[PDB]
Amino acid sequence: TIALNNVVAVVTGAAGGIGRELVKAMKAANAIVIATDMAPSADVEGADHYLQHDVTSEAGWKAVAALAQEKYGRVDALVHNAGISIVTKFEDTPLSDFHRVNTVNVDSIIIGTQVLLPLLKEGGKARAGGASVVNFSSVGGLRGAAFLAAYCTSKAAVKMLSKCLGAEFAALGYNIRVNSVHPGGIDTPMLGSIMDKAVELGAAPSREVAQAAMEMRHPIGRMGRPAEMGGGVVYLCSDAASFVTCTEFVMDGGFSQV
Amino acid sequence: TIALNNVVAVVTGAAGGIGRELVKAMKAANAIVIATDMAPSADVEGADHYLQHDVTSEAGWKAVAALAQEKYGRVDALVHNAGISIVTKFEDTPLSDFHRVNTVNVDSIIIGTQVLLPLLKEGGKARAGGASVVNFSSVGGLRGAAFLAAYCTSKAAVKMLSKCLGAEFAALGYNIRVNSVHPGGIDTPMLGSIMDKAVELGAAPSREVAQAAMEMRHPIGRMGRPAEMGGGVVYLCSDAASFVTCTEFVMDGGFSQV
Amino acid sequence: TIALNNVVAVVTGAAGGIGRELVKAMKAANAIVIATDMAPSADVEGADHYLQHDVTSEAGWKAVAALAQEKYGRVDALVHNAGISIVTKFEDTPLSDFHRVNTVNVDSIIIGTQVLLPLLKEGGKARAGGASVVNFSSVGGLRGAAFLAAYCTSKAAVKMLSKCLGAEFAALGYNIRVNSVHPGGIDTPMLGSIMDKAVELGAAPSREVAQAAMEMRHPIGRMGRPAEMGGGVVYLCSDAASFVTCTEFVMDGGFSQV
Amino acid sequence: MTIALNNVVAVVTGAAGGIGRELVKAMKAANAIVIATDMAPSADVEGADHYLQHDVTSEAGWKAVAALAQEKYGRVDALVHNAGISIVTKFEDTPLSDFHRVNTVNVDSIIIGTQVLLPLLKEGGKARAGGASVVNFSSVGGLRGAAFLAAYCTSKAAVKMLSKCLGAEFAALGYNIRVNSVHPGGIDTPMLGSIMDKAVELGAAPSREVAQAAMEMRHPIGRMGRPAEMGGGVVYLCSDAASFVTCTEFVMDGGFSQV
Amino acid sequence: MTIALNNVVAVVTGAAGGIGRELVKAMKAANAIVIATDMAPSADVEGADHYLQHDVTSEAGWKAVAALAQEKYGRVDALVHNAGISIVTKFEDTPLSDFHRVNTVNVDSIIIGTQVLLPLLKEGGKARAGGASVVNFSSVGGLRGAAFLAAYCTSKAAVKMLSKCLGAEFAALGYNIRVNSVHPGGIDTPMLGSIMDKAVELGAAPSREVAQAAMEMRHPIGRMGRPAEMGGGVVYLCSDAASFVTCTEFVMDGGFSQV
Amino acid sequence: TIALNNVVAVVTGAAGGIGRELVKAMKAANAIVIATDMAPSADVEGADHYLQHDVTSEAGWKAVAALAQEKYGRVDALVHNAGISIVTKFEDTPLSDFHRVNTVNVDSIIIGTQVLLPLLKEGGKARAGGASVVNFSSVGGLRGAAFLAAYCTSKAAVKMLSKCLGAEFAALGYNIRVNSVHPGGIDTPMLGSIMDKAVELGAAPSREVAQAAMEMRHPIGRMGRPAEMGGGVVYLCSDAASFVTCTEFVMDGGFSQV
Ligand SMILES: NC(=O)c1ccc[n+]([C@@H]2O[C@H](COP(=O)([O-])OP(=O)(O)OC[C@H]3O[C@@H](n4cnc5c(N)ncnc54)[C@H](O)[C@@H]3O)[C@@H](O)[C@H]2O)c1
Ligand SMILES: NC(=O)c1ccc[n+]([C@@H]2O[C@H](COP(=O)([O-])OP(=O)(O)OC[C@H]3O[C@@H](n4cnc5c(N)ncnc54)[C@H](O)[C@@H]3O)[C@@H](O)[C@H]2O)c1
Ligand SMILES: NC(=O)c1ccc[n+]([C@@H]2O[C@H](COP(=O)([O-])OP(=O)(O)OC[C@H]3O[C@@H](n4cnc5c(N)ncnc54)[C@H](O)[C@@H]3O)[C@@H](O)[C@H]2O)c1
Ligand SMILES: NC(=O)c1ccc[n+]([C@@H]2O[C@H](COP(=O)([O-])OP(=O)(O)OC[C@H]3O[C@@H](n4cnc5c(N)ncnc54)[C@H](O)[C@@H]3O)[C@@H](O)[C@H]2O)c1
Ligand SMILES: NC(=O)c1ccc[n+]([C@@H]2O[C@H](COP(=O)([O-])OP(=O)(O)OC[C@H]3O[C@@H](n4cnc5c(N)ncnc54)[C@H](O)[C@@H]3O)[C@@H](O)[C@H]2O)c1
Ligand SMILES: NC(=O)c1ccc[n+]([C@@H]2O[C@H](COP(=O)([O-])OP(=O)(O)OC[C@H]3O[C@@H](n4cnc5c(N)ncnc54)[C@H](O)[C@@H]3O)[C@@H](O)[C@H]2O)c1
Repeated sequence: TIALNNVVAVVTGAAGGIGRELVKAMKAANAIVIATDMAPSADVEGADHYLQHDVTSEAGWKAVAALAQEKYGRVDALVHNAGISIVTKFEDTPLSDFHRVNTVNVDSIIIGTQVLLPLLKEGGKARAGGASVVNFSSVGGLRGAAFLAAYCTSKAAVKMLSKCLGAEFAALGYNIRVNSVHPGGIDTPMLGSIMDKAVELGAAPSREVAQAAMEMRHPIGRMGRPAEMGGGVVYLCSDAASFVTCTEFVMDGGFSQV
Repeated sequence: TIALNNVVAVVTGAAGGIGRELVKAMKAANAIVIATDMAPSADVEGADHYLQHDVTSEAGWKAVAALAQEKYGRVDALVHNAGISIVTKFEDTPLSDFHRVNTVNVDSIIIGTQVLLPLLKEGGKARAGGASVVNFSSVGGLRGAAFLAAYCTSKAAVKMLSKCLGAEFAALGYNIRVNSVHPGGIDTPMLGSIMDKAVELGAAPSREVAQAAMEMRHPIGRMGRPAEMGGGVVYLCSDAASFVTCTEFVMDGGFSQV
Repeated sequence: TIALNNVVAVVTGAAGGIGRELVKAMKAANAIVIATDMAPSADVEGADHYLQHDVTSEAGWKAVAALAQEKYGRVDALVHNAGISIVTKFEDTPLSDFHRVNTVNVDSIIIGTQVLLPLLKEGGKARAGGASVVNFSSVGGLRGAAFLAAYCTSKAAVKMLSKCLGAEFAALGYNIRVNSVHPGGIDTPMLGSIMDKAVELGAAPSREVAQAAMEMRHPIGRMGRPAEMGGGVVYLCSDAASFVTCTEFVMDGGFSQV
Repeated sequence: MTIALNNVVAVVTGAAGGIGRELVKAMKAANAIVIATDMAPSADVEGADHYLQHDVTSEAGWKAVAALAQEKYGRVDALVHNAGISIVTKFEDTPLSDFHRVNTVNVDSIIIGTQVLLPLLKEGGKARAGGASVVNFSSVGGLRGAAFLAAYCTSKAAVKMLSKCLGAEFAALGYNIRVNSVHPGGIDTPMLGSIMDKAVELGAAPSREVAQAAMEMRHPIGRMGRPAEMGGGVVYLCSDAASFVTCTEFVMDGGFSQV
Repeated sequence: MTIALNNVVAVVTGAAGGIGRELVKAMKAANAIVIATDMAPSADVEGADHYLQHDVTSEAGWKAVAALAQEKYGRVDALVHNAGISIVTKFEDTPLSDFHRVNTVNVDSIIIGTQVLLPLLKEGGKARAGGASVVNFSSVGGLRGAAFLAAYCTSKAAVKMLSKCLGAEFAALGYNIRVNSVHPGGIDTPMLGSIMDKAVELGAAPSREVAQAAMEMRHPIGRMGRPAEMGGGVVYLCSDAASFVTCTEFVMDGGFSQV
Repeated sequence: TIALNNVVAVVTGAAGGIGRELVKAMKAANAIVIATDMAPSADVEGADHYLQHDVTSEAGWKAVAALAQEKYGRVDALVHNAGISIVTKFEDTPLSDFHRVNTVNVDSIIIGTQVLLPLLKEGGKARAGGASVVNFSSVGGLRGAAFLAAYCTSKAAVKMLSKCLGAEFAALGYNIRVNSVHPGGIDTPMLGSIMDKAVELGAAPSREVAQAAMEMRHPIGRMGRPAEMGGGVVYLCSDAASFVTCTEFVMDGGFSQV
């Protein structure tokens, strides 16, 4: 069946709403989890290790690589879950706001995957199914939205980078699977901020009309819970997903398909 | 834990290449499996029941509903895996060949889902995550191909029917998730026949050049194995996929994404 | 530039809301237009010929082929614009309602293209850019919707048949381009009926709430006008579109992309 | 001609390139007034009413384009972001600065240029019921990934999504500005030439002849596109005939993305 | 489809000669990739994608052809053995070494060349359902004897029979390689010119005008052929349209052999 | 290339296995095709005209001449493809069976060529390469066979008549090329009947042993397909064959040469 026995996993943004549930779900499937986030310390349920880690910092990633190299000699699963959102009027958005969103959401994947590539190649030799890189995109990487230009653009970049790396790592014989995950509206502080900033921009009349509109756009009729992201990430990280690479893995309550 | 504890599952085309692996995988996750196919009897490893079942027959589906109703009182998971393929020159394809492919690949889902809907509504009350309907489409439902007009058209119909039923069942409050599965080239008798018929048509120079070309179109660089379909179907049927409806679930080695 | 000089065009459903505007637009670009519909006679502005034509009838299509063969010796452009819609509850929809929608929307393209294929091959020799087959799909062929299972399934079939025929006709050297057109909500009797039947079904509270909801789902903020379909069809039929085949040509005010 | 650009003031970037020259010819043939821009200090661009030296990465360069359009016409009806670059690289040997260089030319060009020309595009939006038209050059590479094209493909997917967001935002704010992405397949230009050669040097393809034949066969139509085959599509998107077309992926790829 | 050589990698020997130049033009016009070879260190062969210096009697020369085809394309779809010589002699004054010289160019060329290119032709056999195509230049002289042409006629009959044997053998071994012989009549080239002049010097003919008229009258069509009239036949044999043609005598002789 | 631009072509036995493929191939090379056979009507793809035509009837040939004269003023290509076979014991074959085979296979060419000669002379003026007469002989016109005395004798007569007419038309300055075509075993109803009658005669043990024996006599190792006759006939009819007259054009998979 679907398990992560003898899987050494790195999860970024691990102290966030989705991140904490990914760590719990992956531990429950018997993974060894290195959890990382911006805080100098955190109590992340299911983590075997916590590291302070700015995903924009090559030095931060080298510290993750050093701990994994010393303690395990490989990385089997890399979950790029760290990200930010802004809600802005395009004409009032300086180029530096696009660049800040790009640095956290996309450069994180480029720097992190380059630094951990030797360790992922070892993951590729440890399991016939391959090492697994899971990149957090969004339904915002599939469908546009007014006032989300910077966020949506970065999440479409994440999606396409996933396809290119899946194809490249397979062509070079590294046995590393790369997939993008596309959550719908998930009940976390990030969705909260986006909704509030939508109201202050005057995109929505009130926070109640905004919430009801967003809920109704999902065919399933509600926001997702962070725990509903866990199974999908466990599946992609497992040998059960040995024929899954370059894929858009959608967990959006039907949002993108209507 | 991605599991199918207390899940009553119906799997059609269960004696086929993928079907046998679906039954094994679902039993291994603790499902009760009603396996069905065209043969009057079959030894399907992991099946609790086997029924002779032509998926084009309303009477055949009523016999499946009667056994499930009598023995369990619900259906938690319905896997529409039965399907056929033809390879033909469009101009030499009579309308009756399109209709034959449509009857097995699409009408099966319409008739079967209508007949089992009362039992799926009971599945919807038995699990918070919902009853799960899994429709076998294809990468051929996403991307066209010369000489596969009848097959590809039917698999695109399967894909869109999945989106419509997911949205409709959610709007009516039935708590039934509906998803389409899109396998790439999977090593089964069906792929074998398609490749041989492609050679006889003169679409491919030889069966060796056809095989190498098809393998190279997959970024992962090979055909899939039937067992590689099992985990994905178990995930979609489980409560772990409670936020997954109307979705294209792709298991294609990256075929569709390059 | 974009023109249809010396283009012999067949347009089905030519007496409908979009059809009449397609005939006007194509005449204005200097096409010779054979207009066809169900009525025994019609005054279709811009038509050089009108034929009574049931697109579900092989005999009806042979009569179109005979007139084109006798008067011009080729067909340069074939616009499959004839189509119907129903709005229904899936569980109350007999298989015969799916079949009726399939026969008009899909079998029309299969029968018509097979019957006109010799004449389209002559179109393929008359213009370097190729003969052009334009199939009317829908945003309903791209995105699912509650209560539109029969319609959406048929329009996804139209879309995929277009991809397969584009690829097949190119592989066989016929120089015939095939593309699908995907209108959003266009202000015609068909959209009118769908909205009214949605009210009678109880899918929408009132015809005013339905209209406002459908308008708001389009980023552009309104229904399309039938005339807004004309330029796109003229483009696809012209030599300006010589590198366009197998394509989804979307005219939906942004509907599918948010 | 019934699809036309009468009284359309058009800005076309990368106008001296393979596709750009054909866009200018096609748009002039549909009666547009064309401001052509590229990196060269001077160029003879057939159909251009004006040529400006213009680095699309420069806010100051864009302000000079805005000043000429403002002074001579008082509006911009059509903005074609056609300037772009490609690189072909091994991901693990690609410094972050190479991703940033590709992003700056292919994406920041659209952000800076559209911000600077927004007042003039708003005037375009008042001049035609159909709206001002912004046409962003993405790629089939913005729809489908490819080994060794990580930096290029990522930038072209960003272009595609930015197009959808701006189409939706400009409509929500009532500016009457249509925004669409164009997705060419393999078009016979120096850019496709360089990509194929660099693919050989990287050892992605055995020879330049096997690479060319493989790329041609991936297109159902069975050949590369010619630059002229991009012209009609861009004319259509810029015209009032496309008044119901915004946020759209406009594909001119010989069927590449659909098989 | 029709008769075409799309994605056909073709080797043509004696490509700088009268017939050879027309074969290269005709095969390029049908969209073949043509590797042209002849004795000159360089030549301007219209329609050739590559020219190689190549003595068809040299195993090393053939290995250089195989290396270029292997490196650039990975297969050979069509091999046209067009290189040949003629002599006109009195049998009793013809040393064994003159027979051997004609045999080496006209026959050993086909044996050495086909053996060296066989791995590449097997790949041609996998690339097309119709098969790789080997086209051997025989002659009406390989069908009908003639006074004073003993060395030439003997070599051209050997070419004809080798073609039948290789067609049958390659089919029995499952290689999917078609082999056919081509039998031109009198074609207006330097070779026909020399044969006629040497016939006069030998005292076979009174004058070059009486020789020409006699040879023309032997052809029912009433004239010599033009080199361009060989092109279509070779294109046909090299194409998938000839998928049921192997071991065959393909005659282009104005009726010479049939009266 | 090799093409039939502005070529007016008459093809007899055009509704048969090879004949239908000849018409398709010749239309694909841009010929104007007058297709003829014994049925009062037929749908022959690529035919510009169909005529009911018994090739043994001078009156039937005059009707072909009248249509060509009225509509085009010339014939550029004449394909004598109509023929029959019998399989018999010589000693049980009455003289009238030899005469019936001679009338269809040989007298057809004599009558047809005499009646169309004025129109063929005009074709000789219309193209430098000449009018082209293509006579269907057989490998049976080159090599004898037990039980095929009547058929083989007629096909050798066809072959020699071709040589004589090629030489005579050139001597008289008409610019009309005449060639014989020699198919091997081609997969058509005619080969089917010959094989079955070979079994009934007791020439072969079974229809499977007969088929395998006949296939093995062809060096290429199989029967030909009717489509494999097309390119050869197009070549002979084209200006590319301007130096080809009196010739045996063999399409026999090597049958005659081992
Ligand atoms: N919540 C949703 O509706 C939703 C929808 C689509 C996609 N996503 C994606 O899911 C992922 C997780 O989002 P979430 O809802 O859990 O949000 P969250 O903000 O709750 O968690 C994100 C975490 O990322 C961390 N982080 C931010 N910048 C960092 C940096 N430079 N270095 C290291 N860590 C950094 C934050 O500290 C935070 O703990 C993100 O990539 C987000 O874009 C979420
Ligand atoms: N194998 C591939 O490469 C591939 C690719 C994409 C899609 N698929 C789909 O996956 C599913 C399983 O395919 P597979 O590869 O195992 O093929 P398979 O032929 O091995 O199995 C299909 C089964 O369907 C059964 N079946 C056919 N018609 C039926 C009918 N009328 N009633 C009941 N049963 C019927 C057959 O008996 C067979 O057991 C199919 O829907 C197929 O189209 C497979
Ligand atoms: N109007 C929209 O909102 C919308 C949206 C998506 C796509 N479309 C598609 O665009 C096309 C044009 O639709 P419209 O809006 O003009 O609808 P319409 O009903 O105004 O026109 C459709 C025409 O089809 C004809 N028709 C129906 N069945 C026929 C048959 N069997 N044989 C021949 N003619 C037949 C009708 O007589 C009518 O003239 C259709 O294919 C439709 O599905 C329209
Ligand atoms: N040719 C293809 O196959 C292909 C495929 C898909 C997409 N595209 C896209 O189409 C567009 C046209 O490309 P092309 O094929 O004509 O290539 P090209 O290189 O011939 O033209 C691109 C032009 O952009 C200009 N340019 C580059 N950087 C610039 C800068 N900083 N400031 C101003 N001008 C700058 C160059 O000077 C050049 O003239 C590009 O966006 C390209 O990415 C091309
Ligand atoms: N011209 C005729 O009447 C006639 C008749 C029947 C057969 N053919 C045959 O057609 C073919 C072409 O003849 P053509 O008339 O064009 O003659 P040609 O002399 O014009 O050309 C023959 C070519 O072969 C080349 N060649 C000779 N020895 C060679 C060697 N050792 N290695 C490589 N190249 C070598 C010559 O340099 C020349 O370019 C020959 O095989 C000839 O025998 C010609
Ligand atoms: N098929 C083989 O194996 C083979 C081998 C050698 C040569 N051939 C020759 O090829 C040609 C085509 O044969 P096929 O295999 O297509 O057979 P076929 O029987 O399918 O076609 C022959 C056609 O000739 C027509 N015909 C017969 N008598 C006629 C008459 N009196 N007037 C007009 N039409 C008449 C028939 O109606 C038929 O349509 C014939 O000349 C045949 O002898 C066939």
